[PDB]
Amino acid sequence: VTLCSPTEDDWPGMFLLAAASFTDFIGPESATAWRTLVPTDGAVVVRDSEVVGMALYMDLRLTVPGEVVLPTAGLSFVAVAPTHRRRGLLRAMCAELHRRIADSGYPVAALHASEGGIYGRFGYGPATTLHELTVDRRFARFHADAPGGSSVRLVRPTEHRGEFEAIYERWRQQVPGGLLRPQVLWDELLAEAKAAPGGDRESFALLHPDGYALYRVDRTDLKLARVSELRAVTADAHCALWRALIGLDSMERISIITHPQDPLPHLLTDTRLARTTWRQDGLWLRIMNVPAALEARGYAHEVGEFSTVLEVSDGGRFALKIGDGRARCTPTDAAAEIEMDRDVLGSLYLGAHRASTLAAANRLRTKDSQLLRRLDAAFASDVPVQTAFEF
Amino acid sequence: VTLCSPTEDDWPGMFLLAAASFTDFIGPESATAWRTLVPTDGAVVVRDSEVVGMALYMDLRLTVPGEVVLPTAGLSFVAVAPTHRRRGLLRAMCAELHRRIADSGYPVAALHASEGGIYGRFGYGPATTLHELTVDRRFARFHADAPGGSSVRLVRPTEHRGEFEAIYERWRQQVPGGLLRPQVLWDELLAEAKAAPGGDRESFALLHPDGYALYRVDRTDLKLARVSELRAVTADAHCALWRALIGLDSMERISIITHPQDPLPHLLTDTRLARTTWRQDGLWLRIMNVPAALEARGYAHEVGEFSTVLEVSDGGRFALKIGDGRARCTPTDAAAEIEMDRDVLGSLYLGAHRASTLAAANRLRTKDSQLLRRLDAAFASDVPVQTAFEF
Amino acid sequence: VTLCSPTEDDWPGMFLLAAASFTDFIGPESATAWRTLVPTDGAVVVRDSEVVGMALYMDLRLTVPGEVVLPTAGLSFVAVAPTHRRRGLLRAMCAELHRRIADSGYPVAALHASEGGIYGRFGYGPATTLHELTVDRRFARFHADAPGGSSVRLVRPTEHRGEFEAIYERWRQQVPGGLLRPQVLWDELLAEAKAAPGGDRESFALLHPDGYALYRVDRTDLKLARVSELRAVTADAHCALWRALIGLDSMERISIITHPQDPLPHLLTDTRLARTTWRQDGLWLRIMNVPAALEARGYAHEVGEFSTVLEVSDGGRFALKIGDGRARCTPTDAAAEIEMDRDVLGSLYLGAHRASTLAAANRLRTKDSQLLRRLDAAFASDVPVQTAFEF
Amino acid sequence: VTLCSPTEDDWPGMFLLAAASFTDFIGPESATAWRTLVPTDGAVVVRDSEVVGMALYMDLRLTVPGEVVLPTAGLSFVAVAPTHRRRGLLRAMCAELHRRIADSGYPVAALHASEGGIYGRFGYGPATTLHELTVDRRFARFHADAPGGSSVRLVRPTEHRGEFEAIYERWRQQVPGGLLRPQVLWDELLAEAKAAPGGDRESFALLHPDGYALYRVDRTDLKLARVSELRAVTADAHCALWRALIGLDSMERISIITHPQDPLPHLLTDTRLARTTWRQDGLWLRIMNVPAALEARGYAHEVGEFSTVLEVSDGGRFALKIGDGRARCTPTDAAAEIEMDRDVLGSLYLGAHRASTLAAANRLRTKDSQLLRRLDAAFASDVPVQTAFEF
Amino acid sequence: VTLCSPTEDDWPGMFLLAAASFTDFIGPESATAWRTLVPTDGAVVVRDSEVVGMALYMDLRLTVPGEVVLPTAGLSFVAVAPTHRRRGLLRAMCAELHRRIADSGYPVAALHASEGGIYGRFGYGPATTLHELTVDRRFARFHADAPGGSSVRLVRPTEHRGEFEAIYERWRQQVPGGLLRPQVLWDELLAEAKAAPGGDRESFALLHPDGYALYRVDRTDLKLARVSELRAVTADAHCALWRALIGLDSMERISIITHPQDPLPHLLTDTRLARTTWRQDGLWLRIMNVPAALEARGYAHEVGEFSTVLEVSDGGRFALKIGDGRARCTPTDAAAEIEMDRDVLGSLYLGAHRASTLAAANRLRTKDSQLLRRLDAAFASDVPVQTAFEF
Ligand SMILES: N=C(N)N/N=C/c1ccc(Cl)cc1
Ligand SMILES: N=C(N)N/N=C/c1ccc(Cl)cc1
Ligand SMILES: N=C(N)N/N=C/c1ccc(Cl)cc1
Ligand SMILES: N=C(N)N/N=C/c1ccc(Cl)cc1
Ligand SMILES: N=C(N)N/N=C/c1ccc(Cl)cc1
Repeated sequence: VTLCSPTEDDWPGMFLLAAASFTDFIGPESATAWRTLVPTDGAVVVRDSEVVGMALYMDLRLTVPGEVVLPTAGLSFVAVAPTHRRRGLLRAMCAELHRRIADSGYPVAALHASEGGIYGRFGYGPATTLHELTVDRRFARFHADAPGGSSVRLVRPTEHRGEFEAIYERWRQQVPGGLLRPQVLWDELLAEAKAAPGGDRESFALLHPDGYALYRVDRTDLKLARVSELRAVTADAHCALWRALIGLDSMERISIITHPQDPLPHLLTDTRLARTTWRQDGLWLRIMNVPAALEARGYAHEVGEFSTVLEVSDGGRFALKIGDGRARCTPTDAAAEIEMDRDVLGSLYLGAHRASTLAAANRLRTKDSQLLRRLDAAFASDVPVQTAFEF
Repeated sequence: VTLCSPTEDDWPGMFLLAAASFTDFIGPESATAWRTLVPTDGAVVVRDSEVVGMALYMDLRLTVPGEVVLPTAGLSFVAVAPTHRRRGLLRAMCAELHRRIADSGYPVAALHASEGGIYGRFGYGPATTLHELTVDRRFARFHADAPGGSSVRLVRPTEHRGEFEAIYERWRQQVPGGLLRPQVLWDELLAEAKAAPGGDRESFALLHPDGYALYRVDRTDLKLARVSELRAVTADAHCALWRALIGLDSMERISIITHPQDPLPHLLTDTRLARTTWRQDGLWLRIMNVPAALEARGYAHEVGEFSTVLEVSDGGRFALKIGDGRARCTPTDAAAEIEMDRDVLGSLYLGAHRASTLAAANRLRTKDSQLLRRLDAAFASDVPVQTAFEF
Repeated sequence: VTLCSPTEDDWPGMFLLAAASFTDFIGPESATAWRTLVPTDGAVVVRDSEVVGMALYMDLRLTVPGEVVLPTAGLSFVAVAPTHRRRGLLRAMCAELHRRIADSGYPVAALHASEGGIYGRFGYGPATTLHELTVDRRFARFHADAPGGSSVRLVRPTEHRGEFEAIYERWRQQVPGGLLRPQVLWDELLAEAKAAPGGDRESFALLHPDGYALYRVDRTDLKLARVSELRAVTADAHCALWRALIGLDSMERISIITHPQDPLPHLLTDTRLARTTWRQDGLWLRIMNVPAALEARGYAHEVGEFSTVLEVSDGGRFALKIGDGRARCTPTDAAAEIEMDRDVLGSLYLGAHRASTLAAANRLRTKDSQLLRRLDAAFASDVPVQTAFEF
Repeated sequence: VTLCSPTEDDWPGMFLLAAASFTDFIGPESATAWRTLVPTDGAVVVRDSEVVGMALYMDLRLTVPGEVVLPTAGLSFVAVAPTHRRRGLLRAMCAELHRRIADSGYPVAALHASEGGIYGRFGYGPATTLHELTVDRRFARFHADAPGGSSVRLVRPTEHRGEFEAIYERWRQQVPGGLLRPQVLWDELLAEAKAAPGGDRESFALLHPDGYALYRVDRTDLKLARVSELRAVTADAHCALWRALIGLDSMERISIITHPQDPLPHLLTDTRLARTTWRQDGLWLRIMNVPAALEARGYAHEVGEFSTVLEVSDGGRFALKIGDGRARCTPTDAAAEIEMDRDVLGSLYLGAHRASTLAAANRLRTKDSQLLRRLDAAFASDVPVQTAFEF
Repeated sequence: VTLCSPTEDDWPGMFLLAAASFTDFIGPESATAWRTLVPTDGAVVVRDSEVVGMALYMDLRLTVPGEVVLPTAGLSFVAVAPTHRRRGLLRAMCAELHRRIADSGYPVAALHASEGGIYGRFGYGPATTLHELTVDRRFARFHADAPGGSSVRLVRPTEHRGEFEAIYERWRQQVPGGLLRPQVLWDELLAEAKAAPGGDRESFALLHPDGYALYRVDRTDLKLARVSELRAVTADAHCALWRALIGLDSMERISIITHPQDPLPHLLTDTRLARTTWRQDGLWLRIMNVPAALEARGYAHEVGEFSTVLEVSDGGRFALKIGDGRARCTPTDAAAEIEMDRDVLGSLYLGAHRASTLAAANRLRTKDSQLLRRLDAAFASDVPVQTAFEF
């Protein structure tokens, strides 16, 4: 077996492995569109003749707390042939891509995990949380304080692409976890909005000046509407879109994959009607360069200036000073006051997990509880961390 | 219909209404034990001859952030006869008890809600969050950093009451949401630990010096262990108890009703194995006296001294100054900078809900986003808010 | 918002609202075929630019007891945008169409209800009952008295359209609830008989000289045959068709949506094998002109001549004389002996509901129990009321 | 009604009856391919004008113990119209085909039964056993003794037809129950390997020099892989293919329809992981000529030479001498020592059922238990009996 | 931790561990009855004070092919505390008991496995197969050849103990897998025949001179009868009991845990009605003394005298000569012709698994296929191997 960047001849072998590895495999036409986001030298294959392993990264733009946009390597299309398990192919492919990603100057890498047990050992920590809410809309009544209660319009998605793009572009710059969505991914999204024979039903859009929702009736449960995407840049837009969705009088239930701080439950007289039916890790982060990443993000202005020494396991030791919402992170050989594996740092980085929660599991070690409270407060995000789209 | 404090003659009528209203009705013997927590004048009934409505409160001790214990009126045993719906009996009973509770000098009242849509209009806000985790323990592997890995012992609950009481007493003083558990409730708890013919199976305990877990196999799902209660006063105890529970090799799944900040997922190599299968409002709070409650709790030392004017709808207007983890809350007629209904204040009070989340739903109105960030940070609890026991 | 008859430009907006409102939306091609049954001025839309509401009626021919055929306005394609709920659009559209229907000279209007709680307040009463029977055909044995036991032929529906049309035309003239089925609806029916990729399986027909049955295997339950339509003009045809359906030896169960008086159960040695698995209101009637409707239908010859005074709430007061199977219904200011809302009259009109049953619910008020027995007997239909097809 | 060989004009009527009788009806194009295996005079129809009944046989080659290949008449496409049940059409069609099959010189006939209760009375006995194994591959660990542990390759079925054909041809000559698979059935098999809109997903192949496996993800259960076919000519190939299938890391379960003696369970440390989820009769045999069939197959060399008298009910009486793995079977009027119906002989013939098991049900009568042990041992197959493909 | 034989003081600790380890724990009274089958020094415990591990064996009598009864050590009541997993307690307890069992002169040990993956590494091989048949008795029709068709009587189990004991005693001496059932186990069995509040329903018996069946209606499925035990010493008794069970006209289905060679399916016109709904390893055997065990059992008289050299991994090497249904097994240092682990020998020993099946998984290695056929034939049992009762 040998690991190398793939030639044009390798791509049919990669699509076969893809088709056999991913049940949601988007097919060669869609794969060729996503491929435009893969830089030169962004892919590796392992051949035995035939492709027995592959992995690549895409050039992405990730919003982190403080409305800072980082260049991000988005790992994807990772597969090992069922014939070549337990031969260290994944470890070999991840090592080679991480080397290329670091040499290319990316401060962070990111992925969506097919399983929860794989990516921790390669330095990836879960950094966003997916939260499915299911609303029994037959009982849903909006609170007297709820904004609104004719600003929203029912429209065909393909006829209002420009308006969706503009709303999304405002949303992603404003929200930690936001990703730039390139033209090819808008092409792919609005192609999925069409009904398929023996497949998904037709998608409809609810369009507001400052938000949109894309939804479709479930294939088999004809009383369930699934919201594929709701992007709202104001509270008024968010409420107005939910009033319109609760107006889907032929539906019994409306489902959406959102974030833990979604205010929908508080818009209703009965907060319990917005049931949490599913929770899962969303985006995973590997901090490639600790000082670059720590200095790039904004921090909470509320916590007072403090200094400490952070040691990342096989990742370096730093004098970390945080004050006025900014961090300075410099090399030191001074005694560490905080230790953690690289994956734990990825989990803290966007504000989704509390340092004190990770400390309680001993994933993060300090002998100073005041330092723990200060890390918690400083790494907290004012804007709740959200998940943009799966890649 | 007339509302009055119940005579000894009313109690058989109250037990009949109880039996018809609560499917989990604990029966007259248990009810008579709980009754010892109801003060003189703690109960109201509405008669038509027969009891058509009832409500009472118990004297409770609630731990709030800063390890401060408040006297708390715990509303319970609230029922209206199916024959007397929509005659304002609940509104009449809640008004009379709230008057008695306020005149008695309780700064807060609390309850567990049978439905989510009832108690908001009487000034109760959900203040704790129940989070059910289900672990597929056949795949569960503890992380290398996980504490431990013979400190825990498998024991009969009834033989180690004193040790459970001592651990719980340490736990409840330390944790916001903690309740003092009186002797009668320990009597009731250890009586539920026995197997019942056609009922629950036998309960077992896992006992550590600094924690315990009570669990039983599910009646019908014989591969499910349900943890009724896990109290751990150290991280070492929490991990050691979970190592023992993952050691229940005849079980496929272990379930527990915990809090959102439970560190269990981070103790495992695969965080996804600890699945969130259910979420619900736990304890509801009504702030009876805004200045007494706001001044009693501790606040985050991290946020800098700040002053504002809080107006509670039909609850008064206050100059609120927070600094050095303490609040001063005094009458003012100065212009309000923050407005909210009383229920919203109950929801912020223990740190379970963010002011900025409630603002996004317009349940909390200010024109200052800096003030919002300061409220969020100040009302945050360093110790995660937990739910003690249902009443 | 404005209500007006739709221009050709409005129809794409109407199809979008249709697609978003009706999960069974037949698509623009089918909708354009049904549209040929909508008279000039038969449709209304409410615009905000975009279509936020619509409703129309079709010209139909309804058979009522006595084999009398009434011109009937069939309301259909009624939708309000999820963005424009609770603004009285439905009430405004129903008022305008009812005005047009009454001015056009229709004695009755009719509809199929998407929900049971909407149409009562606009004067529509449920007038037919759908009764689903499921037969476990593996145990089905025909009684010795059962007619028959090679008159039926298994055929391709598209090759015997003329024979189906002729049988249906005889059936609909003979049966209360019968509707004339125009050529476009035969086009649509025999187009649904074809298998669809990821859709329904192929339909087969059982053809007798005096009856037919159309059936198909269920998409997902491959041991269930669903009879979409069985029309039999003689008892011999009905039995012969059921012998052939019980002969579907690869099926475990045969299902059909029929009427409560279907004799199938009595054709078998075990009447219990024909299980009632579902019941629902079928056709709803609004009597537009009380005297025209009451005088048009035939009445039971068995009841002796009787006279009374019927008052319809906001519908007039009439001297009603019934004798020799005919009614005379004339204006009066004499004291009412019977009162009911207009919807109740629609429910009595085809013989599906007993006056004494509606009296027991106080939907129909009289102080004379003899009058009640006479109404029951007179309004009864000798031919059981059936449902023709959904519109 | 009349029974006759079908003209070219009869075939559209036969396809209509097929479509109405077989939910898995392969359609006219596929039926026309299978039709190439039906000899002249291989089919009968019963007409009333229209086709109310049909049955045919195909020319097949069946491997029986001793690696002997018999010409075999494969009955198929048997249907009676639901309109013509209980008129003896099946009995009339089976009698006519059996006459033709016997006159043509076939020693055995065979079929796959749509139900278990039909074919016994026409002399067919179930002769192979289908055994579905479902493996929870997440727990599957191969035993230290298991062969292997990169010989298998993941490939597209349509690109390796020649290799599949060659492996199958070696397999079918070696295994009792093996059938020659003609070119048209390879055409049909590799056409089913393609994904269908609203139908089955894409098939993949695992290819070894001495075995192959064809599998696809289940349409609705996306964590289930179904192996449609695994053919292995060596133990090494069988183990290597199962290592590759257990490597389908995105699947929770792998299912296969195999035979009772499949060694898969013994390849794993936990034999229980290979769960038997389904069992059913596979191939049914009717021995057309008792002496020809008994003399054609090989017998166990282990049992010593023995002689007996076998009487088949309405099938003749024979002096049966078995020695050195060969039988001689000659006419006799000597007293019978063994009696059985013809169907019982079909059940013994390939070694799937023990004579002593059928004796215990009195399907096989002797007064000599030594004779029973000798029949059991002699009729046993060294190579386990398997099922080739459904027809 | 220390391993030692338990004192009377240890038994409450053992019952606590039992209650926490076995959901079907029979309780202290039943455990005390089973305890009478445990010899002096038959039990081991591991203490830390408290019991963290236990294992014992009972003195049993096992019937093996040739109607030979072996003294057998029945391992049971094996548990490790959930607090003491992965400390080698099981390995330590099994080593100590195996030493005692071997020194005591038992030629074999046996157990029922709670999981399939544990006992192979301690030399236990699965030796019997449990086969659940479920009959849809509404379609069940007995074949014309079926024996019988008033010999069976419906009776109360507790009134016919003597008759059950006598039938069972005849059965167990005759059948490989048979166990002597001592008086205490008859006490326990007929105590389980009584209905329990919130537990199993009442058991009934069907009694024949040469067989009995004990059955009860399922707790929750009231159309399912479960046969707990059917013992028949003649084919006539077996058929007569099944005629009576198919006569349970209020039941839809009859279920029984039987063996793979149960003739029930062949008693019916439709063999498919007896569905295999479950299969699992029953009794596991560890051959403690290879020569004693191999020489004790009878072998098939059909296979000719043959000699070979068997090597058991860490179990010795033997010259094995089999002829006239007897084996001689003597020490040798001659080259091995057959090798296998000890567990594989346990799996062959009662005739449930074929040597050629285990060879195909490479659990059994030889370079002689003739030797394999001879082992298969010789180790085969004329009487099908059955499972007596769980211990
Ligand atoms: N569609 C997704 N959820 N991820 N797809 C990512 C992808 C990236 C690169 C290639 Cl070449 C193909 C696919
Ligand atoms: N057992 C509970 N979950 N709540 N029970 C509270 C209660 C309080 C007072 C009386 Cl008199 C009876 C019951
Ligand atoms: N197919 C139905 N069940 N009802 N469809 C009625 C309809 C009537 C008019 C138009 Cl323009 C479109 C559809
Ligand atoms: N595809 C099958 N499982 N059996 N199909 C057999 C067949 C045989 C002859 C004709 Cl003409 C059509 C079909
Ligand atoms: N009831 C069973 N299935 N096995 N029980 C075996 C047992 C053996 C010894 C003791 Cl001390 C307790 C129980």
